[PDB]
Amino acid sequence: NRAQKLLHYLGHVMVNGPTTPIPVKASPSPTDPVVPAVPIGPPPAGFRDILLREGPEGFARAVRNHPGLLLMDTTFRDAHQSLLATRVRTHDLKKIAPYVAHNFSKLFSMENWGGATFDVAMRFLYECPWRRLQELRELIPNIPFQMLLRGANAVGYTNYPDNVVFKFCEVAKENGMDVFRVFDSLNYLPNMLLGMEAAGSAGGVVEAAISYTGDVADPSRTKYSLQYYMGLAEELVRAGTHILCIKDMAGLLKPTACTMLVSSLRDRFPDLPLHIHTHDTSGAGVAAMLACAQAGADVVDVAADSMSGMTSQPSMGALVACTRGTPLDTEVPMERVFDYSEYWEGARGLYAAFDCTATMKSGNSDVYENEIPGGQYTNLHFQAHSMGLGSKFKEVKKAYVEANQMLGDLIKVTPSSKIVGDLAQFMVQNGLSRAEAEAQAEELSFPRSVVEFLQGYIGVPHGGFPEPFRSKVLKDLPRVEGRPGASLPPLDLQALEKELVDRHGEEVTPEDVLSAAMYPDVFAHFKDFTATFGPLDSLNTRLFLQGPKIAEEFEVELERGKTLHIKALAVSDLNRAGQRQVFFELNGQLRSILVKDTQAMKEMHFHPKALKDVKGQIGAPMPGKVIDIKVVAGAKVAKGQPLCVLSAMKMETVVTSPMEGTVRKVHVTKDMTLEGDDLILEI
Amino acid sequence: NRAQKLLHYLGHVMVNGPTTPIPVKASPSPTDPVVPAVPIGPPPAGFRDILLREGPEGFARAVRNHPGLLLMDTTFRDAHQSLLATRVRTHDLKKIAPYVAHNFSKLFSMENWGGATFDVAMRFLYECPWRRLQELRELIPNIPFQMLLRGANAVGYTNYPDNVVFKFCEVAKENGMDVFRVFDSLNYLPNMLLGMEAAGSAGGVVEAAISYTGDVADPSRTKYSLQYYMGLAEELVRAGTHILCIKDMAGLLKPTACTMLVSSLRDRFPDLPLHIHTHDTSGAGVAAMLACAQAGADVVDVAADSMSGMTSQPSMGALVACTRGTPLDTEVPMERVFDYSEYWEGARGLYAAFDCTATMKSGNSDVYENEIPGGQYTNLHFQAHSMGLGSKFKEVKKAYVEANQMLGDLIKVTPSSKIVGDLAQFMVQNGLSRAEAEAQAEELSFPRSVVEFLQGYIGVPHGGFPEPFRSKVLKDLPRVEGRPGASLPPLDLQALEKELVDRHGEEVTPEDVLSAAMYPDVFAHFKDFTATFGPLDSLNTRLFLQGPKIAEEFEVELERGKTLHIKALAVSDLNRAGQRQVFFELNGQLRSILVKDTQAMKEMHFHPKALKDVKGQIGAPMPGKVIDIKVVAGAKVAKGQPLCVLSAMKMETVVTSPMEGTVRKVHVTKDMTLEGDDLILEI
Amino acid sequence: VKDTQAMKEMHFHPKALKDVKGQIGAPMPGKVIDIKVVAGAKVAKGQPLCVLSAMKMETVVTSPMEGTVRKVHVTKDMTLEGDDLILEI
Ligand SMILES: *C(=O)CCCC[C@@H]1SC[C@@H]2NC(=O)N[C@@H]21
Ligand SMILES: *C(=O)CCCC[C@@H]1SC[C@@H]2NC(=O)N[C@@H]21
Repeated sequence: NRAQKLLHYLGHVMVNGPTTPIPVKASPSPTDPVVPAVPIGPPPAGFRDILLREGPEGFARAVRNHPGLLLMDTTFRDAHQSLLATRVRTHDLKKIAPYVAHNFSKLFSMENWGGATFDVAMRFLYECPWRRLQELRELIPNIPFQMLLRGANAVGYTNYPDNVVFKFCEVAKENGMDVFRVFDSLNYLPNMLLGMEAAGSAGGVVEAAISYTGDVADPSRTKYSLQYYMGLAEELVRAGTHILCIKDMAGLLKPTACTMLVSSLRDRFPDLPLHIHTHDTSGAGVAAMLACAQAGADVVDVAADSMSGMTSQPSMGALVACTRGTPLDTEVPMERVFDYSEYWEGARGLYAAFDCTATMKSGNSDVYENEIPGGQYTNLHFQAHSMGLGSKFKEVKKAYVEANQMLGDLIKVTPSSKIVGDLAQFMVQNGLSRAEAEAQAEELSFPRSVVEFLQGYIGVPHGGFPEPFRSKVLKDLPRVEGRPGASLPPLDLQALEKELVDRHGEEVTPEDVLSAAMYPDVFAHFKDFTATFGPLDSLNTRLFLQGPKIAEEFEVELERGKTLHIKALAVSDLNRAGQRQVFFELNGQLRSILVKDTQAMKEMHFHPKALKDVKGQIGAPMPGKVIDIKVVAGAKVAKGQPLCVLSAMKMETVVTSPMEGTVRKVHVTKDMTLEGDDLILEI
Repeated sequence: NRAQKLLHYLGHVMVNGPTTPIPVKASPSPTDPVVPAVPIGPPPAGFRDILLREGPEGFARAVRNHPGLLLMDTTFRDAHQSLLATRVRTHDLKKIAPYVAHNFSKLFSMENWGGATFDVAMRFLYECPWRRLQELRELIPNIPFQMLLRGANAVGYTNYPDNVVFKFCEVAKENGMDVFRVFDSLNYLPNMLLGMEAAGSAGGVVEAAISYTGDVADPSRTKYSLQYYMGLAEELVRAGTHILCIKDMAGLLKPTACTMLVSSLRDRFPDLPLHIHTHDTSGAGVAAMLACAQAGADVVDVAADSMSGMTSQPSMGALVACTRGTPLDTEVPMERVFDYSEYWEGARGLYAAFDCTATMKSGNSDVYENEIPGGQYTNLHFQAHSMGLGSKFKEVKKAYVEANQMLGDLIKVTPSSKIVGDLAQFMVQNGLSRAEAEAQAEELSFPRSVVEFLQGYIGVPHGGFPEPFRSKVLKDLPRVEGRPGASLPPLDLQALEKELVDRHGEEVTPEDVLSAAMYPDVFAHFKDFTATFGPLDSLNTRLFLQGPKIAEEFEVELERGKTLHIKALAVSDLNRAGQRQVFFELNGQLRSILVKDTQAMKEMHFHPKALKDVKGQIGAPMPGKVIDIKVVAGAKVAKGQPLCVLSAMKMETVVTSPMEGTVRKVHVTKDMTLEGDDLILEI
Repeated sequence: VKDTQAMKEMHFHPKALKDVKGQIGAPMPGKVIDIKVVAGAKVAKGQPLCVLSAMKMETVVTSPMEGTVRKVHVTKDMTLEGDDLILEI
């Protein structure tokens, strides 16, 4: 009963379309991604060998004592979150993972988990994220792995109790995660210290990421000054971080600001490794990374050349070529870069339904005025499409700016940007301005994320909440102040394990109860879907998003040894219950799949009958047209008296009543062409 | 008889499709480009005022004594040649020209003519290029104009005699061109001096552009060394150039090479303005331009942010933002940049049939190994599509590299890149390798551009031709050595004016005879097309490329005052001659257009008859099937003897001959189901 | 079950077979614009025979060796493909 669920999925996708929401109506390309040649044998030695040999402090001293620029690949997580709405599957990553393991041994790390990959992998792709992590950990053994962990937000959207995040880092380090980049939205310091403690006690390398916004080189803006970042970095180094990081999530770091900030961090902490992360939204990413690498940055984040650009990271080939021959040489050969970007061009062609290039064709300097991050940009375009706002995204960006100013000049990264984007979609859908919605603040019903933020369930912003808005929206809802994670009670995780073993099965693991603690309803619907259709992980992307075509024999190997040569021969028409039939040739023998179509129902309405059991139910003895009614609705009549007269083709009849009674209502109007045995009078 | 030609064009585009070749099957977007608000009144003062007030040497001293970086916009010429196969029309440029005139007064110049715009404007767009030049010269009066002129190649593909290029620069300066950027493909010095003399004697500013290739920072490559560029620049300054320029047409300038070359040119010539032109193909354009502006470059080339990126120039917003607050401040406000790029995003949506983003979604570092320029990239993809090679463009790029090495390491820019691309398409279409085609060099038939190059009709490459290849391909064809333009006789231009006035009309101007000297057959076919369908310049792009839709009233104003409200009501089916009929509502009254469909013909073939006038033409008296022939082809028979027997539905007949004669041939085979009165025997 | 109508629809120009050097075919598609040979005489190698034009490209056909021109297989302005025969020789 394994190929039957797969054929049910394939027929359901053929007849009804894909169960994924599709924002751009397009098909996957017929061209396959070209995987290059990989030398057979064990891969080279990398930085994970020195990590497992001498710990995180020796890893930090090795990355600090490396002559030249080090790179981190973000193609597996942040490139397709910025460009393809986080929709790239584990199949296309596993096809290129041995090439990366053989040829990119000199990388610092590789971000391939965390962010929005958790929620999208369970929600839209029907995959387990721990399964992707384990598969790529077997495939790439020589390069350290890196995950993007929020403060007390783990991989969710709100603050969690401490035991859940500690257990989350414990199990993620158990599965294979090496480097943990911990950041917070509002730069709220105890949430950062909590996330750093949870990441450090699990045994992993800690990368304390400071969220950057504004401009430190512009003295006109004084809220997030250079001294603010210097004090934040001083306290984060005082908590025992191993690598400091600057997360510029919108792409706002300019070369002068880069030189100023990295030189301040280098002459304040002379032996601490600096990592810079930026997006190339404004079009100045490679220039900013060259400014950082000359100012004293150690690791910078890149992506493959076909998977970089618009809202993504800077390009790997441009960073390799722009440092060739310099003292900052990365000594990576450019031909391996060419083959890797060749693969990702072929693989990006498969995801044309979620692609950024259907709307945005080049960069945009207006990110200097709306400050939207890139992953949020593509996921926000999808979310605005799925709520009817799919043709008003410029107004969503304008209300984005308005909602940033209205909520008190927040630092927008994931959670806070999700709050500002929810408020922007609310202000677009209800036509409200800034002052127009602050005047009606005590009347309107803001969404759960905005009201939950104004309560303070994610933390406290810099300079405090907007207190007139917080007084007008929150009437008497509880304002839990201080730290949200030090107030909420710990979830009994063995109770949740006991709650989940009696619903799905007995292969429920701690990874599953962490998936259900982070997302209860998404894990429930994911488990129901994978009960119905089974492991759709090992399908290719054209098969997953499009199904097969007629008379084209395709090969599916679900598990080890179990191979299936499947043809799709015909699709019938609809049955009595609105169901179609699909005909397959599975392993050479004919099989049949019955799938419910989803559009051919809910089309019926007509006039009711005249029920014969009651003599006071006067109906039409013959069809035609009501030409005159002789009764007043409310009086009573005798039997034999005329009530209504009807006419048909050369025929006219007068309706008589069979007995007495009070005329309740005249059910028929004037000149209503009714059928036979249809009710004209209730009596 | 003016609206009738327009309606004939609109019906021809509706029924038959557009007469333009369409490489990507897609439609223009229903969204219109959003033109911003323009303040009413005269535009500000720019650099053309100081140009017209004190000449080119005062203009050169004003651009040399400007504190800060100056920008040149390339959105009108080089952006859409790099990205949209030079297909942007004058309508979409005229819609934004007053905004540029009001808001971008501090520009150096604006490249809006030359390059591939001449050939494409006559050939695929049915426009006069002088008409575009005159329209934009009325619309933008405050900014100097810039054109890209080849050496002795004017705006063509081969060397021309001196009088034609001198007359070309004379008439272009007469029409409104201010700055002339003169470059040569092989860096052949007398062609450069000829083009500089023709541009300088007309009265315009001379920008001597050195074509860059390779890497001056890499000492392993020694052919185009730094001293080679220094000697070339020394001789070009010795000929009296006003502004020097570095044309990096493939995007190969790195920041270290930029700093080295611009600092060498600045400490060799301390008062000469330097202009740098680059493409952003590798992804390091903004970094290279910041390196040039800090090294001492005066003007750099940018484009609008939605019209920059992949094979185009660096982005205007990134250059404005990355120099904000520095001593290199451009003092351009970013909001005007946002509105300009907003317009060009809306306008780029209209050209989806020619867009780069259908195949290439991001940059490419492989330009470091194939060295293809960007305008050539998009036009070469179109040319490979129109010769059946549309699905083998990676092989075209591989043979590009092979043909570069095979022809002796050329500098690839326009003419030479057209030669290398023609050779690459030839080697792809005939399966040849490099040594495999050099072994068969004396056998094969190379195209006219390759053989014409090996003769030396464009000039002499650096280090000489490949002499085994030049000996094997050229058997005894004339090798005109020295300068090609000092050998060819001058064209009698009054004779060509007399040749063209007796064919089209009496509104033939010197601009038209220069168009016919540069392109005879393209101007002839263009004049026939504009005789048939008239001035299609004032149509919008959706109307030009797609036609109208049914029951959607569209407004066309061809000329001053003459306005037309046109509806399209119906299209009939085909007539006897294969023609359809289109029904329009022109100005409120019903009109009819008869257009020839182009596919519903050339479908007929069957067996010939048996002609009755000759008694020796024995045919079938009734249909059926030949079941047996009783004659030997070659002998003669008597009348009454059986020849063939035929059978039909319950009927069988024996064929007798009417008279004697020699059986020439048995025209029917065995069991051929033939009709009645169809020939069975010639006799 | 065999359908009975969806067959007997194919015809086009024949190829130029590569095994014989006297089988001169089109190295690139386009349009025959001029033929420089008389059908019946013989030519030397390197002499022009036919000229063809495509999208911004024009090529002159040369013969690889000698031999008698049997027949000019292509007519005037016949838009033919690549590797399609123009001369039997
Ligand atoms: C669900 O659609 C996955 C994406 C949800 C929003 C994601 S979470 C990370 C990015 N930041 C943000 O505010 N939105 C993006
Ligand atoms: C015709 O299709 C116009 C484009 C023809 C080739 C053009 S000319 C300028 C560019 N350089 C080059 O070699 N090809 C492009």
